[PDB]
Amino acid sequence: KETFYITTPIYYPSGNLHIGHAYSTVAGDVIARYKRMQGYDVRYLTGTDEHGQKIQEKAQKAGKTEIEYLDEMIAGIKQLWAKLEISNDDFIRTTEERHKHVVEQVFERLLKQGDIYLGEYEGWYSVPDETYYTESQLVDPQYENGKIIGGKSPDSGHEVELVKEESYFFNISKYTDRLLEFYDQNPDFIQPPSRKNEMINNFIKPGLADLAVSRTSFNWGVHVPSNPKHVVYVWIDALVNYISALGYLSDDESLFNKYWPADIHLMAKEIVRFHSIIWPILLMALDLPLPKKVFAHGWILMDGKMSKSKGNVVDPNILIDRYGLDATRYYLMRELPFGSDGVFTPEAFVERTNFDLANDLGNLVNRTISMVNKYFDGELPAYQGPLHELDEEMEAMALETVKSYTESMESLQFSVALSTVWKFISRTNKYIDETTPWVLAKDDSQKDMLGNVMAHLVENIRYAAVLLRPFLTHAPKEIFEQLNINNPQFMEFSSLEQYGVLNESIMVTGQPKPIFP
Ligand SMILES: Nc1ncnc2c1ncn2[C@@H]1O[C@H](COP(=O)(O)OP(=O)(O)OP(=O)(O)O)[C@@H](O)[C@H]1O
Ligand SMILES: Nc1ccc2ccccc2n1
Repeated sequence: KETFYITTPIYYPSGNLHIGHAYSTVAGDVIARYKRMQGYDVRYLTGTDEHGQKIQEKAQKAGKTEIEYLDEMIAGIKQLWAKLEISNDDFIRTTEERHKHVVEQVFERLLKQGDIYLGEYEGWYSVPDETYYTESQLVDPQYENGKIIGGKSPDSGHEVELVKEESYFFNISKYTDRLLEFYDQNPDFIQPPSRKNEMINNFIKPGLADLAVSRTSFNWGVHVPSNPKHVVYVWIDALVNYISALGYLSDDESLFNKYWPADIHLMAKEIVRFHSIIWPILLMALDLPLPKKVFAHGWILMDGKMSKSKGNVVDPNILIDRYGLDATRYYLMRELPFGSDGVFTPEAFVERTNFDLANDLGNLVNRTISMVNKYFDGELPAYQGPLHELDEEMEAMALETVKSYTESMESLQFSVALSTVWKFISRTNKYIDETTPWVLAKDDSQKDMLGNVMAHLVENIRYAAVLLRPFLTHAPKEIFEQLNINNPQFMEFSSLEQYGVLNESIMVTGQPKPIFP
C-alpha cells in the first residue's frame, strides 16, 4: 500500500472561518477520497495556528484566557469539518505539546548550527491592514536627512510607523542555489506554473533577505528555550505542523518515518512563498526530505477577496443548512477552476445546484427508474451488448470519460473533471430523447432493445455515481440505494474497466424520490 500524505494549511482563528477556508479543506478531502479509491494508504491533515499577539487581543476582549478562547473556536471549526464530512485523519493545534516540543527543538538546532543569529528587526506597521511593510515597498515616502522617516501603505493608504525590536533571524540566502537546483530537478514542485515564475522573478532573483523568526512584543506563543524573552514567530511555528503532527521528535516517529515527505501541500496563493521557499529551506537545514508538491489555488472574491478581517463573508453552515451538503461541496469544486480566481454570487450557486445536480443528474435517475418501473414493473433487464446503434460510441464514451476524468484529477483540475463527468450525464439524458423508449414499449416485438436502453441508462449512471464519490458524499450512495446495486465492488473505480457489469436483473425502488437536496 503506497502512502499519500496531503495537508491543508493551519488556519488562524482570529474570527470565524468562511467559504474560502472551506474551499481548501473540501479540495483536500476530494484528493484524499480519490486517492483512497485508487488504493493508497492516505493521511490527510488539517489544523489551526493558535499563537500570536492577535489571539491575546481577541481572547482578552471576550474576557477569557487565550486557550479557552481557542477551545471554543476550534470546537466550532471541528464542527464545520464534521458537517462538510471532511475525512481528515488528524487535527493539529500549535497549542498542544507534540507541536510545541518540535518548535522548541528545531529553533535550538538552528541556533546550535548557526543558521539563526540574534539581531534587530526593522519594519513599518499599518493598524488597518494588520501587515508589516518594508522600507522599499512603501508608497508616498517622506524623507528626513535622506532616509525614509514615514509613509503610506501600498494596499490601503493609511499612515504607518516604524517598529524596532530584538529578533532572531534565519540566514536563508546560502540555500539559494540548492533551492533553484531543487526546482530544476522537480519541475512540477510549484503549481500552477504562473506562481512558480513570480517566485523566481519577485523574491529569489532580487535576493532572499534574512527572515525575522522571533519577537519580543508579545508572550502568547512558544518561547525560545535558550532565550525566554523571545517567542517564536509565525513561520517556523506554523510550518512545522506538517511534520509535528506525524510525531517528529517524539516517542513515536512511526507516522513521520512512513508518511513524510508530503505528496501535496494545499493553500491559496498569498502563502506560496512560505511553502515553496522558506519551508524547503527550513527542511534543508533540518536535513529532512522536501515536500513533493505545493499547490496554490485562487481566491474566492466578493469588494475584494474573502477575508474574516474585513467581514465580506459567506458562512458555509448557512449554505449547507439551506441548500444541502452536496450542493455546497459541488459549488466550491465546480465554479472556480483550481488556480484561477472567481467571484461568488448566490445566483450562480443556485443555478449550479439546480441545473447540474437537481435537473441534469437528479432528473436522469428519476426518468430512468420511472421507465423501468413503468415498462418492466421495476425488473431491470441484464446487460448483453451494444445492440442499439448509439451504443458503440456511447459505451466507448463511458471509458473515455474515465480516462479524461483521471488526468483532470491527477493534474488537480476538478472543475474540468466535474464538467467531463457532466457531459456524460447530459448525453445520458439525450439517449432517452434519441432512443424514445415509450415508442419501444408499444411493440411487444421490441423487448431486448427496450431492455438494452434501460441497461445502458443504468450503467451510464453507475459510471457517473462511481466517479462522483470523491466529490459528493450522499448523492452517489442515494443513487445506488434507489437503483438497488448492493455489492461494494460495483461502487469502486476497478469496476469501470469493462462496460456493463450488471448482467443479473435487479429490482429498483418502487418509490423513487428526489436525489437532492
Ligand atoms: N478567499 C479565499 N479563497 C480561497 N482560499 C482562502 C480564502 N480565504 C482563506 N482561504 C484559505 O485560508 C488560507 C489562509 O487564510 P487567511 O488567513 O488568508 O483567511 P482570511 O479570511 O483572508 O484571513 P485574514 O482576515 O487574517 O486576512 C488560504 O491559504 C486558503 O487555504
Ligand atoms: N507563532 C505565531 C506568532 C504570531 C503569529 C501571527 C499570525 C499568524 C500566526 C502566528 N503564529
